[PDB]
Amino acid sequence: YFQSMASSHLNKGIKQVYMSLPQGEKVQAMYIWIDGTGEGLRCKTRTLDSEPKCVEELPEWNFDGSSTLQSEGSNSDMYLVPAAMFRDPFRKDPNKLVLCEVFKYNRRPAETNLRHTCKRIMDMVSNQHPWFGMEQEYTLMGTDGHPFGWPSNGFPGPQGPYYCGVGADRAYGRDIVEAHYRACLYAGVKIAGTNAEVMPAQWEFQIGPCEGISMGDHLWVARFILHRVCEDFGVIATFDPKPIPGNWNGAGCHTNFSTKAMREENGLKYIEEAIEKLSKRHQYHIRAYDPKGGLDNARRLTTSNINDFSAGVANRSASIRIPRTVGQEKKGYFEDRRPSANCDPFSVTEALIRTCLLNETG
Amino acid sequence: LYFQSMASSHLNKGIKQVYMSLPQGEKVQAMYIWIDGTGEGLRCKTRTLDSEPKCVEELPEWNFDGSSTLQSEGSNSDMYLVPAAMFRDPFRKDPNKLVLCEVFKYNRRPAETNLRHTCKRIMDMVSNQHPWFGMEQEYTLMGTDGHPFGWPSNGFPGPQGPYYCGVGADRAYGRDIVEAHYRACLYAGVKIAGTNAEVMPAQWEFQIGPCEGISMGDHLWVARFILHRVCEDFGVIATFDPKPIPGNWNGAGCHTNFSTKAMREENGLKYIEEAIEKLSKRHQYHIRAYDPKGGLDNARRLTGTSNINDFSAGVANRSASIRIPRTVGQEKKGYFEDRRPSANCDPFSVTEALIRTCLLNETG
Amino acid sequence: YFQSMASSHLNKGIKQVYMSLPQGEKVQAMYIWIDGTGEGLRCKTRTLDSEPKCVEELPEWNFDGSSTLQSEGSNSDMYLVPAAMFRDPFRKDPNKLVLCEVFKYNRRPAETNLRHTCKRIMDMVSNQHPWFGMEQEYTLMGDGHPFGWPSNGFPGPQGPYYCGVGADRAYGRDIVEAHYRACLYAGVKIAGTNAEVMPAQWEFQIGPCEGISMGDHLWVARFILHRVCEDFGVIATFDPKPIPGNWNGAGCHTNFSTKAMREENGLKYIEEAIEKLSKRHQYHIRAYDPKGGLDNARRLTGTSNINDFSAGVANRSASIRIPRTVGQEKKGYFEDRRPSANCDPFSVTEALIRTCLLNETG
Amino acid sequence: LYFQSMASSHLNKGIKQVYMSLPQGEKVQAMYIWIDGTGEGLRCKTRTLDSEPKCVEELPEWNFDGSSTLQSEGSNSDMYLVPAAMFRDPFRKDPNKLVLCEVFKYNRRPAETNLRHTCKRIMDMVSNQHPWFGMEQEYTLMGTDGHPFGWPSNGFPGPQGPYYCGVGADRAYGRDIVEAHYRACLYAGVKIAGTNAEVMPAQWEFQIGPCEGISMGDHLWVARFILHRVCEDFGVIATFDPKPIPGNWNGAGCHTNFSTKAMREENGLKYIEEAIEKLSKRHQYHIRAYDPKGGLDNARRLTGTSNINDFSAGVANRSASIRIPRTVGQEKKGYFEDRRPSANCDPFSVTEALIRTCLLNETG
Amino acid sequence: YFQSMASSHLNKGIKQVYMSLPQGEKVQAMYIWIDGTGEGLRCKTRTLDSEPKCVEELPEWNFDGSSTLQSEGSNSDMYLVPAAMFRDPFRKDPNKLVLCEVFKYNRRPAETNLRHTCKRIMDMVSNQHPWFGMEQEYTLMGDGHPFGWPSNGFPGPQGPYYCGVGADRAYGRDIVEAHYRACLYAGVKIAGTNAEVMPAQWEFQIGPCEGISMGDHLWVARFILHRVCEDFGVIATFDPKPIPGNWNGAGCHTNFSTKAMREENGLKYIEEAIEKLSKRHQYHIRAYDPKGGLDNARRLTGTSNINDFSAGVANRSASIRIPRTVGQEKKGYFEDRRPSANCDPFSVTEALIRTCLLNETG
Ligand SMILES: Nc1ncnc2c1ncn2[C@@H]1O[C@H](COP(=O)(O)OP(=O)(O)O)[C@@H](O)[C@H]1O
Ligand SMILES: Nc1ncnc2c1ncn2[C@@H]1O[C@H](COP(=O)(O)OP(=O)(O)O)[C@@H](O)[C@H]1O
Ligand SMILES: Nc1ncnc2c1ncn2[C@@H]1O[C@H](COP(=O)(O)OP(=O)(O)O)[C@@H](O)[C@H]1O
Ligand SMILES: Nc1ncnc2c1ncn2[C@@H]1O[C@H](COP(=O)(O)OP(=O)(O)O)[C@@H](O)[C@H]1O
Ligand SMILES: Nc1ncnc2c1ncn2[C@@H]1O[C@H](COP(=O)(O)OP(=O)(O)O)[C@@H](O)[C@H]1O
Ligand SMILES: [Cl-]
Ligand SMILES: [Cl-]
Ligand SMILES: [Cl-]
Ligand SMILES: [Cl-]
Ligand SMILES: [Cl-]
Ligand SMILES: [Mn+2]
Ligand SMILES: [Mn+2]
Ligand SMILES: [Mn+2]
Ligand SMILES: [Mn+2]
Ligand SMILES: [Mn+2]
Ligand SMILES: [Mn+2]
Ligand SMILES: [Mn+2]
Ligand SMILES: [Mn+2]
Ligand SMILES: [Mn+2]
Ligand SMILES: [Mn+2]
Ligand SMILES: [Mn+2]
Ligand SMILES: [Mn+2]
Ligand SMILES: [Mn+2]
Ligand SMILES: [Mn+2]
Ligand SMILES: [Mn+2]
Ligand SMILES: [Mn+2]
Ligand SMILES: [Mn+2]
Ligand SMILES: [Mn+2]
Ligand SMILES: [Mn+2]
Ligand SMILES: [Mn+2]
Repeated sequence: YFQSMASSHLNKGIKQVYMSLPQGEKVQAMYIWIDGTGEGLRCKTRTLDSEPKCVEELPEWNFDGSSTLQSEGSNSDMYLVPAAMFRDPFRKDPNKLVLCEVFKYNRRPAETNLRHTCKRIMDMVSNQHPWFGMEQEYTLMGTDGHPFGWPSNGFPGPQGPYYCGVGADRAYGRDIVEAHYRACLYAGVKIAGTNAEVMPAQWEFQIGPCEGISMGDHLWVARFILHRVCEDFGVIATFDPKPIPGNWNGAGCHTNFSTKAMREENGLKYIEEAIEKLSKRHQYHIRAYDPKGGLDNARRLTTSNINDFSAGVANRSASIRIPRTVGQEKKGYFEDRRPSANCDPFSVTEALIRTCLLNETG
Repeated sequence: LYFQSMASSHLNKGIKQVYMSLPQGEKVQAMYIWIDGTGEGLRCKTRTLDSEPKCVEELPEWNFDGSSTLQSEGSNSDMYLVPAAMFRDPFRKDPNKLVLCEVFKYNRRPAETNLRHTCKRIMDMVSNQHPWFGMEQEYTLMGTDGHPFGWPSNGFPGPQGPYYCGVGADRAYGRDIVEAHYRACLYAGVKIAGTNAEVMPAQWEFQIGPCEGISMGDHLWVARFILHRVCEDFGVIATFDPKPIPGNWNGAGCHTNFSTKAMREENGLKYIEEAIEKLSKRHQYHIRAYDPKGGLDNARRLTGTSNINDFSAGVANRSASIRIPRTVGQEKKGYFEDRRPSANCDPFSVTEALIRTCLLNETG
Repeated sequence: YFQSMASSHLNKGIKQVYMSLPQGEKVQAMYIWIDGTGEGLRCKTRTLDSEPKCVEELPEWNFDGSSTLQSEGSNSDMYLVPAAMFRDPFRKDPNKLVLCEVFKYNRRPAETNLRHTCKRIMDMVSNQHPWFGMEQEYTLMGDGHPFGWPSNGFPGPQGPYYCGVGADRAYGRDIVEAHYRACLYAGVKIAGTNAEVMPAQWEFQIGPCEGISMGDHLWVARFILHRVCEDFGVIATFDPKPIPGNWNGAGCHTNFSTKAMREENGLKYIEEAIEKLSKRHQYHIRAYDPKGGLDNARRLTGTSNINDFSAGVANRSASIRIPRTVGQEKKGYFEDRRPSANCDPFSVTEALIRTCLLNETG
Repeated sequence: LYFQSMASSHLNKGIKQVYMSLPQGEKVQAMYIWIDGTGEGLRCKTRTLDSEPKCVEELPEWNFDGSSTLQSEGSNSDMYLVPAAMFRDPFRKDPNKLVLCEVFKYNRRPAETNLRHTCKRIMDMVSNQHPWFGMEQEYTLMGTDGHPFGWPSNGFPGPQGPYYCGVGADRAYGRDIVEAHYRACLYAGVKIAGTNAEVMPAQWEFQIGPCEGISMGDHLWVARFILHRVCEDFGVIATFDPKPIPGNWNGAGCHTNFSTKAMREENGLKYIEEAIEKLSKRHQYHIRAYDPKGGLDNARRLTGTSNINDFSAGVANRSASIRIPRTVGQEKKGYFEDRRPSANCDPFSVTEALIRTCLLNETG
Repeated sequence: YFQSMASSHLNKGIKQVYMSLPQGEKVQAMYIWIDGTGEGLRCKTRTLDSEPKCVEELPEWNFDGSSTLQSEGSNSDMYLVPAAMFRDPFRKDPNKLVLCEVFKYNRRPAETNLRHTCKRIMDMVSNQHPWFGMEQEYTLMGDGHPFGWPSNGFPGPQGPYYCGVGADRAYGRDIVEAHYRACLYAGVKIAGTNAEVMPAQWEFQIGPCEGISMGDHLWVARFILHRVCEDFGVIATFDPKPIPGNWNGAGCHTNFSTKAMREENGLKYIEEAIEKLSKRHQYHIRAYDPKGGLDNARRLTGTSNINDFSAGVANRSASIRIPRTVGQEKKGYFEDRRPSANCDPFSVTEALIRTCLLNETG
């Protein structure tokens, strides 16, 4: 598969003229789901008679699973169940985005529905109020399948000046980042921040703190919003953990994590206990942390090493880093730096709970 | 060697504007800004706040990865950001903020390129004398091929003469950047005093001032950030190099105007002339404070518009190290102009040197 | 010197977003003056604490005369004294444009400050209320070939372009429309516009303006035109003969009346003024361009020929024309058709007063 | 105003070469060349002959339309062409010929721009003194937009210095024209003595000489024709304007070297110095003979590389009106150099003036 | 100074038609000399009545030294004395190329005439028959970025380009092939070629050349390279470090033997010569580029470091290398790896003789 240039050269002002027409009483709801790859998002739209006040008043829907690698033509309809509702930043109020769970012909969860089991697990431990903060790293890619703004058939200068950089020779693609940030605020996604990363054309947004199942919900809708923003601009966002081989930064999805007890005074005690637990389960977490069970991360994890578990205060080379502020106040949260940028947050967050809170072993 | 990238400037800017039009809701963006391991480069990142801060004191401390800015090691990387000065964000609009910070190491001591820490102390020592500064930031707009903006491909425009304070498609190159920057600075609350085209084509200038004490450095550094961010939108680069094009093409400085309460009062020329006398004994100390390479950058500029090895002063003399403007000479009160600072100086280093020499009576 | 392409290829939509930010309580004042060439306009901007209500509230300023061929680097400061204030059409209310007179280090007028003596002369005859109306002709230039002309060649022969309409007749009307509106917003007394005979050649009229204000309004109208052309990436030339041969030249025809010429039977005093003009032709030719005649020498071939004085009613071939309506009604004004398009209006208007009203000879 | 046309240079030149390869048979082409009503422009046309002429005397008279060259009226238009000098045609190859002609009016008197007629008579008057001339034709290669060939679009290259006798993609602009012209002139039988790059980028030079008497003008004019025809194939223009680019860019001349039998014999410097003395009394007459506008063209060049109003001479002095080359000074025999002639002079006018002043002892 | 595009877009087929015309009996001689920079080559052409059979039949000539920074306009003539003649590869038989020595108005050598003293030194040791072999490294440049490199960026890291083959490794071989053939036709003693480590970087070797002929052949080989590059519209740079950082620098390594070093057990005299070299390192660094060391200072970081002298067998990190074969066979030559690519060979070869054979000190 290749990028297609034609759409980005369409006249965008014409579109804005149409989008300015007042739409009347009817409401658009764009249903969003995960396909048979476990990585690709799909969407379509229905008109509703009036504005829903919450996710619960959205009707069930369905799609053709024989066109998403999930079912067979002769018995095709698959189920969509509203999970999380947001305001649509592409169409504006009263219009909605709806992230859904997918079920089979028999009402059984689809194989790539990882939210179903994750929600049960989060319910088991809600008394401990688990909070997550995920740092989505990504690379903008241009037309030729080469990173956005890089020289054709070539490389820019060595890494160094791009991290948190400003100027036409440092920051590539800030228009995407700015529009995504604002789109997430309007939607009601819990976007905590942004920065430029170390590889040129590589960028980052943070989603959090989100309690339990809302983590995966917010991150998946944030990813959807990014791809749709990028589409408008004609560029591609990749969550590949090592888009360019060699001495060019990979992309992760660092997962920050705390429990009520970790956040309370001297909760550093419970942080260290959780890290201890994680230290005995490194390979299980590696298999949960990218969609190919570790094969994607093997291209990135030279930052920490893929075979080795480590932990330390302010150590950006360790598997797990305790932020310096957390080490100082003796409470807060810790950072798992192992998740690949293309991980599924429902898989990552469930594994943390199972290892750290439900004391599963193996 | 780093080149610019053309791609970002060819993105559809009307698309960005439609997204920037969405009402953002109750949350507020704060972009923290700081100086990196080179002492010249600016860095930034953004967090979301619960509500609008009413003053810099309400903003939280933060941190960053110093191993990615040439400031710390990867295994012990977190470095501190402590808010110093807050402005309105002209790129995102109210309720959003820009936050210039100081940088501190893992052990809470100031980073090597944190020159505001000692400068603020010095300004506190002399606050009763109310030191005011005005700085004239000269710069050159550069294109995409490392060649000045608007210049012929692989060549030169006509000789210097018509471009200074010039008007027209064949005189003024890049006024769009200038106009946008002036308005971005007024919206932000940066104390922008004025603008002009300079003598080299594609070279411009803005003045920041009069700023009391430590606010000079603050306002200057935020003004430079704004300029980099404006040029970024347009796909051009601003260089503060003191001699971007060798030969008979104008260099770039950061002329620093200065007065105390006593120099501003009637007959304060007496105190202006005393301060200039102290400066004449410390030429070389000021040259080492007046660019990031200790004089090496200015050596390409200060040829004879003063020579780098000779100290001079005179009324209305744009060839001297120090100029007394004619109006100050006539009125027998005001300020004087140090024309020595390189365009790429750090205002914290320049302001502090002037105070140490002229007011704290240091020698050597 | 050549035009630079690049600024016209900057994204003008970006600038407009920045200019839409509310500026607050500070005010920009752009000071404008004439340089050592006597034809070049220079400008720069200062921030003010509040909005001035008339010109006399604005402060004196100064500039580097060593960068404008007016003084030496070692003693470089030159004075700017505000003379006339307008509203700024480029930055809007409350921002101002301010035409200044230039003075030397010793407070004496600069060589190219012709306003100083002109104002004194206008004051000596205030009771006769001289009004002036000036017709500024100019050509829009691209590469410096006229704007819209074939690359390395020529459009069809003159005939259809005068007051013309259509893609094949009117070259550059965008400029003309923007300029007209900018002048109305500024408070410049713009009286009308038209397309002239040479393709890419256009005209605006400033007037009727009393005494010293003619020079002020016309100089500010010229600055407005250069700045408007700048935005569009084109150049305006007031050269009297930009293209040699059988292509129209460019004048600044100067219409002139006193209170007496305007009252009933004022034609008597018009004819009396033209009679005084007939004896002083070479004096006026030397006043009527910055090279003392050598510029007009390229235009005044036949149009009147440079060394020959003539007057007639409705005669567009004469040095002086009395318009048909003025002849019919026996009152009004007459037209001096001799001034080059690059004349200084201070110089032209002073010469008319000295000859026609102060009865000077030699 | 006339511009060049780009279309002809984009035609497929390999196609032309295939046709030019056909053996042409027994018939011969003769291209007649003459000077038009401006005194500067060359014109040509071609006839077919029955066989190859062995000398210019075997070529027939011809004629043309003088109403189309600014020389005669449409109702009585035929004008005469009388062969003066024959060369081999380097554009069509042997057996084909180039024929420089004199122009004569309907009444068989010489055209107003026929300056060879009187010049030939003068040369006959002094043939016993064997006047030899060598002329240094300077010229500038111009592009397609009236701007010098290779120069940046709407701009200037780096300052003069490296381009004189220069080598490299960033020094030598247009050497293809030069190399082709040199070979075209040798094939033709034009007495080409040498070439060099000049001080302005895109400016070159060739020498024609030593030519006795009237052959100087002949060989020079045919060399210029060859140069125009070569540049035409390549799509560039050669200008003989004495100052194509105003300011600190080199002008173009046609330095005229000159000797008689007596100046060439041992101790002939004595006769060189006598001739230079006669020239010093007639500076203004020679300036009026030395460009087609009587001095007006050279006024843009001769600024001070001699001033137009002052006569000077010196050994090895490239700032003087007349230079005695060092080798001539040393050897006490040879020639001297008149550096005054404009690149656009007519060699018939220059050579004749030198003879009239130096040998026929005319005054005024 | 910038390259000019236009000449490379001229129709080169047109030129070849003209160069195919039989020239007749006259002969072109192109005289070549070194200018006031000590690095720039200058040339011009005279017609001769017949073909010279050796250099001594060619006449003296002269040039304008005021246009080459060697003399003043009012006394401008400088002498050219033919030194070495070659066949002209650009114009063919019977046409010649002629390297000259330059002299002042008073017959004394020009400041940048280093051949004069070098020849005298070579004559003092003719019986020892010094041979030299020089390895000229250079980079092909476009806009001045290296030729074939990405616009505003960088090719992949060094490794595959050395002695490389393929569109993705060898940049500019057309030049190298044409140059090699032109040198063989000329009679220049070209010994070989290769692609070097930096992409667009190449090398030719001239030698073994006895005494003064080394400087002559290498200077003529450099002129041939500049003229060949000119045809192709590219530029050759002998700068020692054209691209900063981790991109190969450029030397002119100088191999050196006397008759004694070449006979059996000559290694003894090699080692003896290197010993004399070890005491005079700074002398040679000052001889070994035109800025007396300041150019080599950009290259001699580590390659040897500028202030440190070292020698070893097969050591490409040393100042002096004794090749492996020379060590094995106990006879031959040694390599001085210190000379910058922009050295004057007259200067280098003279220094070797003075130090190693005339036993000079200080
Ligand atoms: N108590 C907490 N529990 C879980 N996550 C948290 C907590 N406090 C903050 N976070 C989240 O941690 C994340 C930190 O991301 P970031 O600022 O990129 O840190 P760094 O770059 O230092 O790793 C943010 O998403 C934030 O919302
Ligand atoms: N009393 C003062 N002390 C310090 N600075 C001052 C004082 N008065 C004015 N200034 C500042 O001096 C600067 C003058 O800059 P500019 O107008 O570029 O002057 P010039 O170009 O004539 O050197 C402005 O920033 C202004 O705010
Ligand atoms: N009484 C008057 N005194 C001076 N100028 C006048 C008077 N009445 C009109 N004018 C001016 O004369 C000018 C006429 O210009 P225009 O319409 O171009 O005339 P035309 O093209 O017929 O010569 C206008 O500027 C107008 O304001
Ligand atoms: N005895 C002579 N009489 C006339 N001309 C001569 C004589 N000897 C040489 N010449 C000519 O003088 C010209 C010298 O031109 P050139 O080499 O450009 O000299 P420079 O550039 O030093 O002025 C050549 O045309 C040459 O043929
Ligand atoms: N006896 C010798 N004396 C001087 N130079 C020699 C001798 N033998 C060979 N050479 C020269 O030494 C040079 C070796 O260059 P090259 O093949 O590039 O070597 P390397 O790449 O191994 O250093 C060639 O110019 C060759 O002619
Ligand atoms: Cl849809
Ligand atoms: Cl950010
Ligand atoms: Cl301004
Ligand atoms: Cl023909
Ligand atoms: Cl040549
Ligand atoms: Mn982060
Ligand atoms: Mn990150
Ligand atoms: Mn990182
Ligand atoms: Mn992190
Ligand atoms: Mn200033
Ligand atoms: Mn300035
Ligand atoms: Mn200045
Ligand atoms: Mn200043
Ligand atoms: Mn009119
Ligand atoms: Mn008109
Ligand atoms: Mn008209
Ligand atoms: Mn009129
Ligand atoms: Mn010459
Ligand atoms: Mn010459
Ligand atoms: Mn010359
Ligand atoms: Mn000459
Ligand atoms: Mn080698
Ligand atoms: Mn090598
Ligand atoms: Mn090597
Ligand atoms: Mn080697």
